[PDB]
Amino acid sequence: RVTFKDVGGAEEAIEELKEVVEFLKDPSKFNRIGARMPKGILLVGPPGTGKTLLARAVAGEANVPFFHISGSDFVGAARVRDLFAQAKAHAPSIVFIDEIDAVGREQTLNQLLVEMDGFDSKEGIIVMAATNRPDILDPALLRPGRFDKKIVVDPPDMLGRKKILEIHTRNKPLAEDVNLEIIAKRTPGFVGADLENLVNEAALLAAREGRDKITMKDFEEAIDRVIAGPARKSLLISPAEKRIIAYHEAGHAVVSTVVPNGEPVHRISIIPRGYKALGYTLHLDKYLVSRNELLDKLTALLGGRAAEEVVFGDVTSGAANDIERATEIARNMVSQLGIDEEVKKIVTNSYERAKEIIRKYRKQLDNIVEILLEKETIEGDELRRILSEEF
Amino acid sequence: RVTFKDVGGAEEAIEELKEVVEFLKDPSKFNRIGARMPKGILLVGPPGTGKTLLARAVAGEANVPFFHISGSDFVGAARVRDLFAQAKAHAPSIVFIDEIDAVGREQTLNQLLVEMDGFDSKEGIIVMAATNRPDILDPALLRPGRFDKKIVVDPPDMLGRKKILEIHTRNKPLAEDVNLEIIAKRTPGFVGADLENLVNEAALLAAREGRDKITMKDFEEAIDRVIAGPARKSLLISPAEKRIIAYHEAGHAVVSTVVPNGEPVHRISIIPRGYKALGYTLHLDKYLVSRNELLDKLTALLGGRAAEEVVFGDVTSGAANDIERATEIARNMVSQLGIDEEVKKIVTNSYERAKEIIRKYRKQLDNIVEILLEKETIEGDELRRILSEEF
Ligand SMILES: Nc1ncnc2c1ncn2[C@@H]1O[C@H](COP(=O)(O)OP(=O)(O)OP(=O)(O)O)[C@@H](O)[C@H]1O
Ligand SMILES: Nc1ncnc2c1ncn2[C@@H]1O[C@H](COP(=O)(O)OP(=O)(O)OP(=O)(O)O)[C@@H](O)[C@H]1O
Ligand SMILES: [Mg+2]
Ligand SMILES: [Mg+2]
Ligand SMILES: [Zn+2]
Ligand SMILES: [Zn+2]
Repeated sequence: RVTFKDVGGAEEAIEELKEVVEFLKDPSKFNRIGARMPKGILLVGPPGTGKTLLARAVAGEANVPFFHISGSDFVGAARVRDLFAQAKAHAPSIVFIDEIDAVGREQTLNQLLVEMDGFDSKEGIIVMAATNRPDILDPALLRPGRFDKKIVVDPPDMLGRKKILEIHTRNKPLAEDVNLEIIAKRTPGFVGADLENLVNEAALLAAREGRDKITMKDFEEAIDRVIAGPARKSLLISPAEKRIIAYHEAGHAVVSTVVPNGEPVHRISIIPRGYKALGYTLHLDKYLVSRNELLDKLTALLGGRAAEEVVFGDVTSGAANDIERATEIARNMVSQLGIDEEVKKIVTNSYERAKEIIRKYRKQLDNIVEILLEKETIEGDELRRILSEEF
Repeated sequence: RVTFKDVGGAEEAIEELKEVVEFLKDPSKFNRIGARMPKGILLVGPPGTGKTLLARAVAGEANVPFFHISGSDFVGAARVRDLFAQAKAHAPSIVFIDEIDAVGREQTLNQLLVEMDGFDSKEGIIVMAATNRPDILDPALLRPGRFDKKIVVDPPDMLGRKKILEIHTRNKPLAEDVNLEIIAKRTPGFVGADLENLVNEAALLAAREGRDKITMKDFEEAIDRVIAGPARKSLLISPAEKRIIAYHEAGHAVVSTVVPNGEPVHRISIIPRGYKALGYTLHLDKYLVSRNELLDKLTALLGGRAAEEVVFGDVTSGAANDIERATEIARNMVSQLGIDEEVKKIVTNSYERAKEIIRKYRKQLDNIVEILLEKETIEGDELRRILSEEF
């Protein structure tokens, strides 16, 4: 049995799931005013971030049964039928499906659609699923009444990684020289699954020497063992890669602050945070189409690529995604504001515009990167103040 | 079962459909004087405006059966045959087809044309269809005797949005501080489908806290949830976009009032209202062709584009449609009143003429925009009076 005390660095996701817990505890409070709940919820994120652990914590916060099946184990139609029959016999319950993209061969899919339409939501039943490849799902699953809510689960930041280390060392004897805050600063790019395996390695080092406490030297030796060798499990960002990433993020923020139509900036970080930054489209944005605001949007979208070329003469895979999105926007502009030759010149002009801004404001770019390399994240209150002294 | 009491902001469309209700209740009153009814009717409008709901309200006002099929589900010929056979067995009835542009692959289309020609209109049978892409329909469907009547369904205005909110809150308990008139003023650009989803969101906020009434704070928090995030459904016009739109509409009205041949102005609004304003040609205008009236028509058609350039130095997608229509008119002028070099200079001269009027009457332009930004619409009685004090 697990609850929300076993989860670290997922504050925003836990905030959206509070409504589901209230519904499962007493459905009648929703029915008496006509509030209608969704039938399916989708969790999307990279592997090892704790999507299976979040679903089990919902069923623990409310004492309800938990029926589950894995989509990688696929007689298939008969198994789906049995799963939904059990959930109906116990009114408030949860149905969970893992690796849904594997199963959604055509007889099994049809049975699931039939089962989704054939149960009553007012009884207190809800279905959950998880995946890390949301863009290959069948469009029939996402139609209204089947799977209409989505929640994003992100990799942790420095304060999130420290919380996960504390959760998994509360039953282990530690020496007095252990500083979990220093250990967190040395593992950017780790996820919760990597951090849980690191604690086991440090305990094996102590046990093999007969000691009864884990020291600070054990933790530092375990980091090197999990990132190299014939048996490696984890990747981390090196100091050289950290510098190139910092310049890419600061290039976006500098260009936005200079163009008149640019949007406000609220956060800069080394770890990706949104669904766009994670590479998802989610099968998905202004009422009015104007020439001046579309050109300022193109210039700011190329700010990361322009800082890489003026400082390093290189190009990364993130900058290649940016150049692809820009071409799509320019193509739609030509067909609405008044062919391939025209699209190519629009993108070229915006790229030249961004490089002049980077050159003219090179001093402010350097100052921001230095702060980022030591803090790893700048938030709204501090970011707003910092941007004032510069510029 | 639904009737005309479940529909808001569609007064003009409901006025045209009253004839259809009388015909279905007693066909003999039309036959005894030789009045001949159309065989098909077409509803055209943006998605979510309630075209499917209007058809079901016609079949409820008169107690007649309602046979329907969706064109996005396309054996096809056999299904069309069955649908029309059922309708004949019950004399006064309705046949409805949704997403007709999807189905109108060639065997299905031929069967529909055969069925349209093979039923007797005097029995009390009529066919209805709906679409939001009227300009890609096959020309064979629109010939006389098949689909010869069209009705336009528009997005709602401020008073229309207030009526839809009242329809969907008549079974819900509301607090005493709720003011549906203030909520309507804060959602320009919403349609009836967006407004129905907003009421469900405000009820979920109240239920998750255990309360038994919906307060004014719930409604204001629901607006922010539906316009942003990984799960967004609606778009609204922002205060910055509102100002640019107001100047475009007032530029047309000012130029018309000054040129001697300009047409009278009856209405100005922020929401589009006609079929021309919605971007439809409808496969469709004076008996006499004169030089002076054609030049005054060109100058007034460029008044919206001229106000954008003199006040903001920008250009929108609506102004690009205007410049395209102007070129077509000038091209036809050259071939009738006495080549590409000639057309280009005619359009350039008219554009220069309109900019001088905007500069010379800048004071009256500003006064009209201020009233529009607070009322959102000026009608004939008030508009006529207002235009008198100015000028
Ligand atoms: N935030 C977290 N706090 C604590 N443990 C975590 C967290 N995230 C992941 N873990 C650990 O990750 C291990 C496995 O990850 P889990 O299966 O829960 O995630 P997942 O995203 O569903 O992964 P996968 O795609 O591999 O199935 C669990 O044992 C749990 O200990
Ligand atoms: N004027 C209105 N009054 C009340 N409800 C409305 C109105 N217009 C739309 N709706 C709501 O819109 C919802 C769906 O829209 P509907 O299918 O009737 O319109 P449509 O134009 O045919 O849409 P679509 O293109 O999506 O099929 C209905 O549940 C109805 O509640
Ligand atoms: Mg797992
Ligand atoms: Mg519909
Ligand atoms: Zn980038
Ligand atoms: Zn115009």
